[PDB]
Amino acid sequence: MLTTKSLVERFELEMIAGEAGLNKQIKNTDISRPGLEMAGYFSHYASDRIQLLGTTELSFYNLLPDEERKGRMRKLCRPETPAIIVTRDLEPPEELIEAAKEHETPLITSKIATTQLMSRLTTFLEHELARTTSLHGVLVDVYGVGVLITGDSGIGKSETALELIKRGHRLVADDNVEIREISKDELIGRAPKLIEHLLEIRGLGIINVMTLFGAGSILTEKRLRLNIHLENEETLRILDTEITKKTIPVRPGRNVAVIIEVAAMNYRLNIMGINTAEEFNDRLN
Amino acid sequence: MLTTKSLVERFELEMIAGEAGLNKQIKNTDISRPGLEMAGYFSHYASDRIQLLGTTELSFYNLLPDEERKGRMRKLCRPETPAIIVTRDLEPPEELIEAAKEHETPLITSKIATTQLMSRLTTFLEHELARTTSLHGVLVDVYGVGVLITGDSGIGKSETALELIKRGHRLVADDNVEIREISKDELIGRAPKLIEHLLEIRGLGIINVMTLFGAGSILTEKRLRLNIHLENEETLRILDTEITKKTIPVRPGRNVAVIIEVAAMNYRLNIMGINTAEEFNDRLN
Amino acid sequence: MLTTKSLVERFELEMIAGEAGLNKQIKNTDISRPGLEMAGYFSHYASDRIQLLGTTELSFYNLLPDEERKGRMRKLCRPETPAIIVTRDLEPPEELIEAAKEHETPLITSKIATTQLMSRLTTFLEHELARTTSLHGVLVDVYGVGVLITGDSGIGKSETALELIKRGHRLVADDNVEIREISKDELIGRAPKLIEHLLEIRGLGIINVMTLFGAGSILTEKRLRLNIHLENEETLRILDTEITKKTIPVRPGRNVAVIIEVAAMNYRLNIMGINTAEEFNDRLN
Repeated sequence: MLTTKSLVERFELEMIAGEAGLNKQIKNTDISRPGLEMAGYFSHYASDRIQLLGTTELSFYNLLPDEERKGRMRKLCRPETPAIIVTRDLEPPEELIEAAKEHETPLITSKIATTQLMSRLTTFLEHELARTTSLHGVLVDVYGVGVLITGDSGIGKSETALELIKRGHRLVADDNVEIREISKDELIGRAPKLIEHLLEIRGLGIINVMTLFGAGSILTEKRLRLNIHLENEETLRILDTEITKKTIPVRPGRNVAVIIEVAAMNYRLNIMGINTAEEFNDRLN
Repeated sequence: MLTTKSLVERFELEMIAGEAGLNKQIKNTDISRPGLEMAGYFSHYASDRIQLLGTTELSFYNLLPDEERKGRMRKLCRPETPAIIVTRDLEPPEELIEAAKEHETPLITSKIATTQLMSRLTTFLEHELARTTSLHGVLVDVYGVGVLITGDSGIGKSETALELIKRGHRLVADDNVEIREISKDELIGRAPKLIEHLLEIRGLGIINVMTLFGAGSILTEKRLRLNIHLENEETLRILDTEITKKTIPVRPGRNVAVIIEVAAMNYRLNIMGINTAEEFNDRLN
Repeated sequence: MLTTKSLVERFELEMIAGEAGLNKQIKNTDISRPGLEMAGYFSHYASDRIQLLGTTELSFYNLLPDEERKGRMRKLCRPETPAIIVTRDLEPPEELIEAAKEHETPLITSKIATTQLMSRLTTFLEHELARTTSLHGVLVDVYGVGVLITGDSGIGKSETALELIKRGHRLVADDNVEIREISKDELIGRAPKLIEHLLEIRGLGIINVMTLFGAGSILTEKRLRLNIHLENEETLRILDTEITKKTIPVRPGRNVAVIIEVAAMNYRLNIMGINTAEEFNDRLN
């Protein structure tokens, strides 16, 4: 499971005490700012979240009489609390360091503004606790657009991806695609480490695009944005997010790769708010 | 209908008199030089044509005695006569200006040589009185050759045109093509103003080539020269003119766009008088 | 048949005597260095081969007493012997010149080292006595790889070759290919002089690639290395040599020309000792 040790490693956080508590789990992405706790109000809710002590919390705490503040830092270090981070380069109170050691609660110092750090921490947490799955298809980057090509076996997915590569686009994954929903509506795809840089074509066998075309033809990971479904305003649902989908009929008399290129171009255009299907719908009136 | 007003507007002709006659119709493209009329010989034939008075006509007229010339300019201004143009920057006779006002015959002065003006006027007239029709297919400019792509629905006409556009060629019209036979064997095609710059592709929908590819990918009008008929020394007759036609079978294992490009190249070559089908026919002997 | 006259012409060899013997046949590619003959030992074996007299032979011959050497040069000039070449710019013995004239044995002087000349002569001989045949298919040079495209009629061989030409590759022969096995595992292909530079495409007819695309699109001859068999570690046997073969299925949804390009690239890679099918076979373990 995800533990504070992973957090400290990703951001190279400065540990001050509570090293024995680095094996504590971080169950959610939510973050807590225990201001009310500084005033003596404690509760179970949010106790298992990372706690951030910034100017708001410490400016109040430091105005407390010693007899009133007594035990509040200790009560903050509950067993389930994965970490307490003193932000804005503030000095952690001696009582807190003491409590962190006694209760083995990871205590960290950060020089970052509280709000900014909170955003960075939660983003990492969402990335780590990302729902994951795998999909059959080919992931390619076309004009900066992550395109997932799907369709029945033999339809020409890998052959079309090869032509796209030949045309200057990048391969991310062939056959199987590992997908991670690292945040709301953000799907990141990558090839299994085993078939990285590989593309298999009936008749030719397995080829290495990196070896054949160089570094400019590959990309380790890419956010999915467009599903091109090859077949003999729709969408494709993957996990909890839906991405634009275009179903292109395959028949002689056309270059599927070109269609995909234009679909990616049209997509970026639509993203800018420009939609030709509407432009004409109005021109008709 | 076509009236003298349209003529004066197109060439910004200098009107001297007969403004009330600008609503007179110009029925044909033929032009008249009334020399015999200067000698007193009048007839119905050609009276409804634009009349040009150049050096030949006026040098004779100006040698006439006043009593003999009397009424000849008036008899020139017949009701059906749409316009009288004094060319070569010559001075229109007072009698002519007078007659033009009395009979409301548009009187124009031009500084151009009679023969040259005649050619320019008739060319405009043929353009205006051009026979017109519409055709299903896609018109593209490939290596300067106006190519009309035809073939059954779904064969891949628009998809192939899109690939040609992607390859640097220009789109003139998708789906419907307005054709004008502006002169003998000269067919000009253009897209209906409604679908200008548009191309529709099954699966993607309607796209704007101008927005997607820029100005270098479009062309307002183009003379048709080659018909590429996609199918699962021939010609295609359109109105009163026949254009070269090549029937290309569509099947996997080939890039139709490339075939079209070569067909256009071969066409220009044939135009230069070079024909490979003959070159080999001789090499065989 | 192959005669000494052809040999002298190809290398512009310096004839010293025996012109009347230039019509003698050169039956094999083997070459003889008659050292033992200098010592008086003669035999039928190798007598019908070109004979080379270098330092080894002449340094021994010149040490012989006149009575012992008598007749040895004459016995060297057997009727079937097509030619005797004195290499290393050595002086042919008077007795040899005399014998060559008497027996009409072509006598040549060469300034080249014996071993080097032997290699050059035999190479020419193998080229000349090359087994020959003709094959249906299209020969193109793709990234320096001689690719023979085969497959049933209508599959798209010539159309695919045309696309390859359009993509910068070179045409060697369309329809029929003249093959010459000029040495072990070395097959050279060329188009019949009659259809040189020509390519025929259904619908367009016969075109001249040289006229249409210029000199950079043609190649007179090319060694075959890869067979791409279009179909709706294998090899293709031609004469006595086998060349790598890849069978590519043709179906919509793919650009066959691109597949061929990658196959040629993969081939050069495999030649360098790099095989991706193995790279992955190991990565799986």
